[PDB]
Amino acid sequence: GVEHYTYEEYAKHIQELKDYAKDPNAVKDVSQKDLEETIKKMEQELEKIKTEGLKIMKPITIE
Amino acid sequence: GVEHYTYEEYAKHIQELKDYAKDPNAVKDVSQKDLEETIKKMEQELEKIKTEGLKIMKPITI
Repeated sequence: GVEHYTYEEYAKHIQELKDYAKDPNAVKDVSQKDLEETIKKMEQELEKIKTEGLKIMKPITIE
Repeated sequence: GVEHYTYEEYAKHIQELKDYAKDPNAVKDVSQKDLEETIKKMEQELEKIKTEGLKIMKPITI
């Protein structure tokens, strides 16, 4: 199986990204509007995990 | 911070995962078959970086 997020894990990931976007010293390779748009898209995907069983591939770490 | 992978960076990340899968005595909560299936899905996403401009966000850090 492809490693994928749980609703709880993805909700936490989204909150970490929301908190980071508000850090005055946040480093981003996209505009503030693009990041807010991406967070909106992730919130729609989060609800699809609950309502459609959407499998959002989870990153794998090597350590 | 918020950064997206380049094709080269993601290709390197996939190779580092392939190298990891070769020492089964790994320290992760992923089975060998789930790791192989996950790497297959990542190879499809790698091609989308080149053919569709897919933006894959890197883990958020420092």
